[PDB]
Amino acid sequence: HIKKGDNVKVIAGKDKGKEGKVIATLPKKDRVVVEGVNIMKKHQKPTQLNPEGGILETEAAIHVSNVQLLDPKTNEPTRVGYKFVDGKKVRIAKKSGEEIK
RNA sequence: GAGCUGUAAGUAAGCUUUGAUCCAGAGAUUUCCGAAUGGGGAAACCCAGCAUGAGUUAUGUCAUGUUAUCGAUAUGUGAAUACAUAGCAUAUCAGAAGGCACACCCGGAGAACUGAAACAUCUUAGUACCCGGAGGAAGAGAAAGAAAAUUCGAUUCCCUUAGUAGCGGCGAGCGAAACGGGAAGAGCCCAAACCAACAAGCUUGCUUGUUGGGGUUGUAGGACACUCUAUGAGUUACAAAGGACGACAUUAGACGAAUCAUCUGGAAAGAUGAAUCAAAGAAGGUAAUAAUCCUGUAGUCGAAAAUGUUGUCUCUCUUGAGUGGAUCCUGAGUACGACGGAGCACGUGAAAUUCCGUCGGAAUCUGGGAGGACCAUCUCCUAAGGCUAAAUACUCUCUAGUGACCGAUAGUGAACCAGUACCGUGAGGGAAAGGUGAAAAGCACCCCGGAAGGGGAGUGAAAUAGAACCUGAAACCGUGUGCUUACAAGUAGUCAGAGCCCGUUAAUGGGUGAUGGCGUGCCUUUUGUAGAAUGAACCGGCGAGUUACGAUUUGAUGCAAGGU
RNA sequence: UGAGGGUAGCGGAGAAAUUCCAAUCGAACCUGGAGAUAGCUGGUUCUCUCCGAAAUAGCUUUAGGGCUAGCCUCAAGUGAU
RNA sequence: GACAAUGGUAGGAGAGCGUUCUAAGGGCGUUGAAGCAUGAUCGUAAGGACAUGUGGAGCGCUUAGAAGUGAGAAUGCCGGUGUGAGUAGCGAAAGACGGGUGAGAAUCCCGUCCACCGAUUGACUAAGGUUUCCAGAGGAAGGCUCGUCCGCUCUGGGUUAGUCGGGUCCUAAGCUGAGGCCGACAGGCGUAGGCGAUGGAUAACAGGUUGAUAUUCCUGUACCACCUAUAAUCGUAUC
RNA sequence: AGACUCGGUGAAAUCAUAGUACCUGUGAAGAUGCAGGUUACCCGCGACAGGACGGAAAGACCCCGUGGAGCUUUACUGUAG
Ligand SMILES: [Mg+2]
Ligand SMILES: [Mg+2]
Repeated sequence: HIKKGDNVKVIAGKDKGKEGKVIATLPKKDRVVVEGVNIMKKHQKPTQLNPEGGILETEAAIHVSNVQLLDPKTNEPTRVGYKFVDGKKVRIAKKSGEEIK
């Protein structure tokens, strides 16, 4: 449904109305990671070798039914359908009709 | 069709768009113990034999291969005893054993307390235990039958007959069947009389010994006597047993319609507004309550393959009736009777029909049996050989799905890695356990401390949710404060009431109590309890007239000489 | 007195006491029939309104139990008995 | 609106509140439900609301249905907490001091003096237990107090055989048993052969060493079984 | 040696709520709790044993149950041999 490399649009969250890209999708818990969306402030272990007494800020994963794949030819995040006469499913946006990648 | 390396968190070193992980079918590997099977044993271990093979100049040491016991086909081979037979030595042999679903079924054996208000015949009960046999079901089965009509035409299971006929220290209690309505519904193979061969008789025998042909019943049917047909008919679930070609079902899987913006919020699925799809408003999750966000549902769609169910195509195999009447056949230590027991609903009773142990013991179609002792005529039926599907009883399991069923003392003993800690020499007994948050963002850094544990700062909607982690009751232990008590005899309350400190759901209010009157706790069992008669330390959970099939009366309601 | 063994519950063993057989023996322990049976004891949970008894007779393998009669209760019927 | 009735145990009759669940109609809820806590309120009784606090997502009302439908007692059953009470105990028995160690010492380690067993409270091996043994770090629990200590927790280590005790050797009591003999089934007995040491047979002794092993490891000298080369060889020798 | 004051750890049987006096009476006939009187300021610690019908074991004796069991005989009915 949603994979890494394509834009999204958060529809339901504290950081809604924000585009971005997918970083890494947890497939079992159905959670995706988008940059700049639901960022943390981790109290890191400053006895680690890397830093000197600080607070990390890495993005936190959101569930896959909070992003929605967009093709703004009519300024709209759409849903996905599947067409194939080529031996492999080419992904189709049903609300506009164009072939996306 | 892009992330994966079981719990997996944590790092390490990697693999994958030349399709990895993950899912389904089919083949490969499957150490040692176990029926244990080369011998031994205190299971999971110890000792060997004969063949081929490595190794060493050679023994020691290793790998593969086999070798249990009965049975029954075989080949030998001397039997005590000449012939020859029980013994013995070998080749083979998907032959056998044990495990179970503690369920259902059929046989062998087979109790007790209990009910009878004691108890022995009897009932509990042919039940519980135990032992043997199997099956996907098993058992019964093709009338020596029911029955009294101008009879119908195997068995099995449900409804009714009926708690009626009966049996019963005639006590307690046990308790049918046929008729009638149904679920299901097919019937067939031998033995004998006999004809033909081959090993023993001139033998007298087609009969005996073997093997093929014949032949199956009561309206009496077959040997034998005669003609008139000889290709259509098949089953391998009964009746004899050996293959292909694609239809459909199962174990992976794919597609699958339609919502946008504001208010409160940490977050929209919510209320207020406009839109839409609907053979799809079942259900679950997503930062709260979603027909339209996700996984899906109604509907279509899909098999390289391995089983499974059937259609028709082979292919195997097969004679079908009638009339006659002379002769032969139609299951023998069988049927049945006396003595002793069992079982039929029926307890030796006048006791039929059915099987067991012991002795007696038949008739042969003008025969033999039954119709509840028995006998006589009318009536149905053919005993002493065997094999048979379905309707029926179950559930350790696999897949979809339901519930006026439970919600952590509940429902399984068990939601936690349960028949596990732990108790017992042994068989055997057997509990305790669940919840951070939407997301680990699980408390960086300073400070008292040896550390625990704290208090700030920080993440978070809230840590007064910090792994003693949701809400947090009472008992019981504390710290604070308004009234009060050190001359009094108290089931601790009640009614009358000064003085003091307060100010509610606003009504002739609340807390405290100097002094006066009355007043011997609560249940349970008793003629009668303050009782020195019984029970409870306290607080919290759990903890007892229920359901079924009948009976009778009452209330309702529908019809009413008819109801159902 | 050590070590390895044998006898088992209708039964073993007993220089004999009803003695011992896994801290129990006038007949062991464990699961099953079994939720055995009990005329005998304890227990039996919400509230108000109306009426309100008996502890006697007869028979009992009966005497602290039972059945009918007596006394209470609710509804129908005769209707001053 | 008159006149009437109304103590009550066994027991008969009537009328109601409440709890979980389902069906139908209507409704509140993150501008905060259930649950819990405080209150001076309402009804003839069981019982009903409402007002602030804590709580964080589901719950009541009207009519009818169906019950695992109501707890003060059963020497009731599981869980919690008290009174007895800071009471009875602390499990035979000789300790005293100087030094270190430590946040902390009558208790731990080292030293001197003192006492106790000495046919044993000493030294080796069977039975049984199964890591306890040993060095380095620990102080929450266990130890009848304390603890720096440990038979308790974490990490890393420890058991060497031709000759000792067993097996490749033998048989007692007993056990099992090819054929066989008996028995409703299960199964009981038993001949040849097997199994079975607490017994018979059976070739190695001193000294050294580790933080933990020693007839096992290595120092010096041995011995029994087997195999291969071998020479003096004896020959129907011999097995 | 235990007890007794101090330092360390720290149980148990028992228990309806307790601010828990005596005398002669009454009473289920033996009263801390009732009636009438008399003494009695509030709270501890060491002792003793008259009472709380003191604590522990649903009397252990004796009647009762148409309860159970073991043994016994010329009780009844059976059975191994
Ligand atoms: Mg049977
Ligand atoms: Mg008293």
